[PDB]
Amino acid sequence: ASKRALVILAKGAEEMETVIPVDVMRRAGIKVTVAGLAGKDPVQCSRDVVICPDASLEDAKKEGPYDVVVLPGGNLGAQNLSESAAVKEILKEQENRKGLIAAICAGPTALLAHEIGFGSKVTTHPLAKDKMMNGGHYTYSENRVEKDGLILTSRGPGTSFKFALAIVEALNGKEVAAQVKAPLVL
Amino acid sequence: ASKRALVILAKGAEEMETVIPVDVMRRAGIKVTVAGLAGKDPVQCSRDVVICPDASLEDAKKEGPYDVVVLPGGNLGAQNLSESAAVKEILKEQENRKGLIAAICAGPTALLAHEIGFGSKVTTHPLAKDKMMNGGHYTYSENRVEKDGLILTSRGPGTSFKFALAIVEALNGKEVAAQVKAPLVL
Repeated sequence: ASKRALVILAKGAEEMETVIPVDVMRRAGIKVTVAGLAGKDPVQCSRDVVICPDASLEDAKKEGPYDVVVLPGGNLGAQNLSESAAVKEILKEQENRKGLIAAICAGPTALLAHEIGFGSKVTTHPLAKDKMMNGGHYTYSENRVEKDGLILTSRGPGTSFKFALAIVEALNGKEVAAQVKAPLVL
Repeated sequence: ASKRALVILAKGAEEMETVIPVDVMRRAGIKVTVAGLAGKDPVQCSRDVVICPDASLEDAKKEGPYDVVVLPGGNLGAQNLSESAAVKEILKEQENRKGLIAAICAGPTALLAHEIGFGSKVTTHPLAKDKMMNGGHYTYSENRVEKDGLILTSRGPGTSFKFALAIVEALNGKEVAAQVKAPLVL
C-alpha cells in the first residue's frame, strides 16, 4: 500500500513551498494530490508561477483520508487557507484521526485560524511569528523543522527540502528519506 | 531598467529546478519569461507538476534578447531542449552577444548538444557527467555552482537556490543577491 498526501494549493501560495514537497514526496513513492482550494482552475502563485492542480479541493476531500495534509506558505496563500471552511473541516478531521499535518512558512497560521494543534511546539517564517503567536496558543521554535507529534512545521523556502524530507521520514521511514535525499545533491 | 530572463520549459523538466530559479529571480526584480518549448500549453514536469508557461518559446524568442537564458534539468526535459532547433538558435545567439547562459542538473547537456561554450569548466548532476563529457569538450567540476565566464552551471535540486542566487549576483550584483537570500531562510 502507498501513503497518500493532500497538498492544498491556494492563490498566493509560495510556489517553491508547493513544488518542493510535491516533488520530493512523489520521489518517495507517496501518492500526492495537488488540490486547488478554489477548484480545478490554474493557480497563480506568489511569484506568478501558474500551477494546474490535479483536482479541486472539493473533489479531493471526498477521496481521503490522507496520511498527511500539507499547507504551503506564502502570506496570501496562507490567508486563503485560513479563511476556508473546507480547509477547517479537513484539518479537524485529520487531527481527530491522528493524521499528520505539515505546514511551512506562513502556512502554520492556518492552523491557528482553524484552532488546530493548540499546545504544540511550532515554527514559522520569522515574519509570521507574531501572527502565529497571537493568544499564546503554541510554543515557538526557531528550528528549521519542528515536529510535535502530528504537527510538523517549518520556516521558509530554504527549509523546504528539510520539511519535505521530514514528511517522507514520518510516512515512509528514515531509510526512504535517506535514499530520496542523495540524488537531490543537498 | 530591469534585467530579463528566459526560462525554457520542456516536458519532463525538473519542476524544482524550474520554479526555484523563476521565483528567486522575480524576488530579485528580474523580468522572467517562462517559455514553453512546445507552445503555450501546460507542461507536465518530471514529477507530474503541471506548469502553465507565460508564453510559447516561439513568441518569447521574438522578444529578446535576454540577459540570461536558463535551462532547467530533468533528464527528459534536457533531452527535449537538446533536440530543439529553436533552443540551438537562442543559445548560439546568446553566446555570440556574450550573454549569460545558466543550466542546472542534466540541463548542461543541451549545451553539449548545441555546441555551446566548449572549453568551459562545467558541472552537472553526477549522473549526467558522462553524457556531458562525451568528447572531452568541457572540463568537469564537482562544485555545487560553477561559473566560467558566461556559462553558469549547477548540479541538482538541492543546489537550485545557490544556482538561482548566482544568476541574481551575475545580473544584479552581490548586494541584491544577499538581500534576496535573507528572507528565504537558507
